Amino acid sequence: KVFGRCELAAAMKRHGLDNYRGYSLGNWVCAAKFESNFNTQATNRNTDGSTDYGILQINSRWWCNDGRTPGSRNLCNIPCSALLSSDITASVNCAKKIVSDGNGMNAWVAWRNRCKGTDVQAWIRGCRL
Ligand SMILES: [Cl-]
Ligand SMILES: [Cl-]
Ligand SMILES: [Cl-]
Ligand SMILES: [Cl-]
Ligand code: NA
Ligand code: NA
Ligand code: NA
Ligand code: NA
Ligand code: NA
Ligand code: NA
Ligand code: NA
Ligand code: NA
Repeated sequence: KVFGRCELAAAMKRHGLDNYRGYSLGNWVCAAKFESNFNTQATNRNTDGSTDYGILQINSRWWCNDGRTPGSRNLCNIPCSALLSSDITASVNCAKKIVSDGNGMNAWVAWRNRCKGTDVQAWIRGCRL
């Protein structure tokens, strides 16, 4: 599923991401934008052999099981395929664990490089939330 901007903001809010660990909803939408362009089916292979899955490009090195990432963990206790669903629940629940891991949203390199310090509120501007 490719979400609309305000559509995703609404879903993220409904699943409790809005201000989760102090990160406003706009931070989350911005991260999703640059990670997956709002496409739940987005996958990308990493140089180390791990793969990133879903709207927030969650990495199989730590967070999910895909059966093909040697020496990895599955800290979210989910198959990486769950992160590709039209229903964002699994992505949100996993992202809450990731953002709690110590480095906050810096876990998402793209958030650091493209969202951090910017006017993230622009990402939810105009949305009925
Ligand atoms: Cl957009
Ligand atoms: Cl915001
Ligand atoms: Cl594996
Ligand atoms: Cl933080
Ligand atoms: Na699509
Ligand atoms: Na914070
Ligand atoms: Na993609
Ligand atoms: Na894909
Ligand atoms: Na992989
Ligand atoms: Na994801
Ligand atoms: Na997803
Ligand atoms: Na695994």
